[PDB]
Amino acid sequence: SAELHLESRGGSGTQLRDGAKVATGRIICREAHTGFHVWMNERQVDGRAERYVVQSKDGRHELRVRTGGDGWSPVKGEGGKGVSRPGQEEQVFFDVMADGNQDIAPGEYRFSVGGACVVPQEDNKQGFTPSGTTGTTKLTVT
Repeated sequence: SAELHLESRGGSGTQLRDGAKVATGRIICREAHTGFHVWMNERQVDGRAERYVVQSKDGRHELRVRTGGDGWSPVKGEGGKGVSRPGQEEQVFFDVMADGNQDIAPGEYRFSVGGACVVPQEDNKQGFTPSGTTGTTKLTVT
């Protein structure tokens, strides 16, 4: 069972404060593990999976974000990004703190979530589900 749904209470171009988030989705689990695994799908900076600067949709601006590193834990997540915080938890809605500080250049940004919650590892016996949820979240700036 999984349910990754983002929600941007604020559109965009409203002058992003150095941190002020935007999209706070939520992950849901129910299996043996110690972490929630989520992503943004917006490539990656340096190579972490936690706090990582995302780009827009018209390739001309970046929209900083914070989430997989509030207090989460860096986990081996396909596609560079992907970190987990306590997961065994039934569900944790993670907020994405836009590390702005001034104003986020006009245009549109697209952010795709995907908090699987489960992390496959070298185990004796167990099924197979290496896909994890998927979600969108675009910031319309004008």
